[PDB]
Amino acid sequence: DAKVFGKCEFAELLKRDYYLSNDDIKNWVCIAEFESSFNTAAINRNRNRSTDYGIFQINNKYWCGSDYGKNVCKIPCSDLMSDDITEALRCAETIRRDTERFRGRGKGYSAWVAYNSKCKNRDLDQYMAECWS
Repeated sequence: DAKVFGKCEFAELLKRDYYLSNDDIKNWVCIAEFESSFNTAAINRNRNRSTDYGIFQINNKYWCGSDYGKNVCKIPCSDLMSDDITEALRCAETIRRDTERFRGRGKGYSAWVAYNSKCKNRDLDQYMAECWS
């Protein structure tokens, strides 16, 4: 069985193992909830022949996979579908970094459909209250 995190378990992991800031954490937890229900083996085969991979549903058209589209994260997409989230996180931070680059300061997370609909402009301190309270 592929890893499915609890929300607070996922929050505590990003803090304990990756020393992420609260701002980073509240944003990644929210994005993971609504992209994949924190399921590391979540995968979605789209109509456009592309695939979304892992807890951050990263798309093989731009971000992973030598054989299809581009490979900006320079990683096989399988590496983003793992019990261990290191490469998922490393690649999400690159997606956030590049998006911010082209879109403008503080717009990094707008690369995610879940971010735009469920997380942007929300009080993610309230959202995290059940974990941080």
